[PDB]
Order: sequence, then C-alpha cells, then structure tokens
Amino acid sequence: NLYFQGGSLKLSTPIQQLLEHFLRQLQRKDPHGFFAFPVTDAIAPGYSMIIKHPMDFGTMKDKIVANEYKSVTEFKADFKLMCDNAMTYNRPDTVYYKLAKKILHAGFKMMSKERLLALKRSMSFMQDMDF
Amino acid sequence: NLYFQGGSLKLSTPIQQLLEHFLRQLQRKDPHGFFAFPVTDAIAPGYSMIIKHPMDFGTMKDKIVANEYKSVTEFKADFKLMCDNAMTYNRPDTVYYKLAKKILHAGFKMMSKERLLALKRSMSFMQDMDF
Ligand SMILES: COc1cc(OC)cc(-c2cc(C(C)=O)n3ccccc23)c1
Ligand SMILES: COc1cc(OC)cc(-c2cc(C(C)=O)n3ccccc23)c1
Ligand SMILES: COc1cc(OC)cc(-c2cc(C(C)=O)n3ccccc23)c1
Ligand SMILES: COc1cc(OC)cc(-c2cc(C(C)=O)n3ccccc23)c1
Repeated sequence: NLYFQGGSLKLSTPIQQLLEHFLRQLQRKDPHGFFAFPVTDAIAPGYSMIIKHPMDFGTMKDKIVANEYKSVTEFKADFKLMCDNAMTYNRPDTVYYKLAKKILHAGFKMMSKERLLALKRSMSFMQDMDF
Repeated sequence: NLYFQGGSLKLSTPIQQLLEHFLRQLQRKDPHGFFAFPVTDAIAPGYSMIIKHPMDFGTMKDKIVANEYKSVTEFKADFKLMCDNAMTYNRPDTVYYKLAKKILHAGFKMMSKERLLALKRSMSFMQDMDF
C-alpha cells in the first residue's frame, strides 16, 4: 500500500513531533535508564502483585511511534502513572522514589497548557513571514 | 494618540522580531564593537572621502526600532554595505577586513531564504497544535 507525491514513493503528526521532543528531554533526567524499560519481578520482587498498571518511557516511546496518543493530557497521564508507580513500590529513601518525584514535578511544569501556549505565541512570527 | 485593548492602554512586527534576533547574533561576532558605531574620521582618516555610504550595526538597530526594514533583503543589503565598506577602507592585513569577510559570509548563510524556509517548516507543528 503506497502513494507517489513530490517525486517520492511513500507509505509524523504534530502531536508525535511534540511528544518525541518531551520524551527525549524527560529521559535525559534518567541517565541510568531506571525508567527506560518495564520493571521486572526479578529486579523488584512482588512488583506485578503491588503495581496493577505498569508504565515506563520505552512503552511511551512505542505509543508515540504507533501514533496512539490523541492528546498531551494522555501522555502526561502515562508519565504520572510511571512516577506514581515508583513512589508506591519504592521507599522514600530510594533513588527511584526521589527521581520519580523530581521527574513528575519538572515534566508537568514543562508541558503545562499555559507554557505550551506561551511557547506557540513566541514562535508565531516565523509563520507570519513569507520566505 | 492611544487605544484600549485587552484591559491595557497602548500606542513589534514579525520582520522586527526576526531582524532584532539576527542583529544580536551578528553583533556577537564583533565583541569589541568595531562595527557597533559609525566609523569617525578621527579613528579612520579620510573615511568620509573614501566611503560614500557608511553603515554600522547601531544604525541598523535604529532602522529596526523605527520599523524601516520592509524585507530581510534590505537588512542583508545594509549588512553587506558595512562589510564591503570595511574591506574597501581597511587593508587585508587588518582585524576589520578579516572580521568583515567572516561576518559577511556567516550572515548570508544564516539568513538565506532557503534556510529561513527550512526553519519555518521545522517550527510549523507548534502552530498546528491547539493548547
Ligand atoms: C540499579 O540498576 C537499575 C537498573 C534498571 O534498569 C536499567 C532499573 C532499576 C530499577 C528501576 C526501578 C523502578 C523504576 O522502580 N527499580 C526498583 C527496584 C529495583 C531496581 C529498579 C535499577
Ligand atoms: C534563539 O532563539 C530561538 C527562538 C525560537 O523561537 C522563538 C526558536 C529557536 C530554535 C531553536 C531550535 C533548535 C534548538 O533546534 N530551533 C530549530 C528550528 C527552528 C527554530 C529553533 C531559537
Ligand atoms: C581598535 O579599537 C576600535 C574601536 C572601535 O569602536 C569601538 C572601532 C574601531 C574601528 C573600526 C573600524 C572599521 C569598522 O573600519 N576601524 C577602521 C580603522 C581604525 C579603527 C576602526 C577600532
Ligand atoms: C529544542 O528544540 C527546539 C525546537 C524548536 O522549534 C523546532 C524551538 C526551540 C526553541 C528555542 C527557543 C529559545 C532558545 O528561545 N525557543 C523559544 C520559544 C519557543 C521555542 C524555542 C527549541
């Protein structure tokens, strides 16, 4: 199943472009990859018993690639689920709890509707120009 | 002469926003301010005899503030006039000649219609989003 356009044989949406950008920036807060892959029962005994809805950055990346996010709010919800899971399974004295708390706070600030509107407004002048 | 809008008493165009940005970046290539002010006959004997149409970054800033640039091409022309003046009055062995040549080449690359189109296209996804 193909189509021909602009001299190229073919077959990335705005939301995919936005979420790919924010996911790369959030994963930079986790240089050791603690949040990069699903938590296994081997590394975290009882995890599958305690945490009913697991989430990780790698699973969110798969959702972006497959174009399964319909809103920023859905992305932020998955992000929040990951951080809440880490702050439920792990004790407050752990790197996982402390990092989840920092990531959750920083991510919600960075992706607020009000902030994205202000960034869009700052960029609008380039769309008003003809080049 | 005033008007009231959005609860504020009033009275910056896309081209003004674009040119203010590029002028700041071009002046960063001239940290000593050699191109920041008109060349005087005191600092450059015979300048007013040799150079018929003087130009400097400070004069270009005044034009931006006064909203006197109708195109990027007009801005690039003033920039080119400044660099050509420096490469006419000064010998090739001078910092002024060498800097003018570097500024001229870098400025034309950075402000090419093709580059600005590509930057506009990279940014378009944010204008397609609703926040
Ligand atoms: C110490 O090295 C690692 C590596 C890792 O994947 C690269 C993931 C984790 C990890 C991540 C988590 C999480 C996120 O809960 N975790 C909980 C208990 C024990 C380990 C982990 C730790
Ligand atoms: C230096 O100030 C700015 C302002 C801006 O929009 C307001 C956007 C950028 C900007 C930054 C970037 C980067 C970092 O990729 N970029 C890529 C394509 C088009 C614009 C930009 C830089
Ligand atoms: C060496 O210090 C300075 C300072 C300056 O203004 C801050 C401007 C110039 C300067 C700038 C120029 C130019 C641009 O032609 N010039 C030519 C002959 C002698 C001096 C200069 C030199
Ligand atoms: C990290 O990659 C990017 C990409 C971008 O547009 C493609 C723009 C920016 C960007 C950079 C900036 C800066 C540096 O001011 N900026 C300001 C307002 C809105 C957007 C941006 C950064």
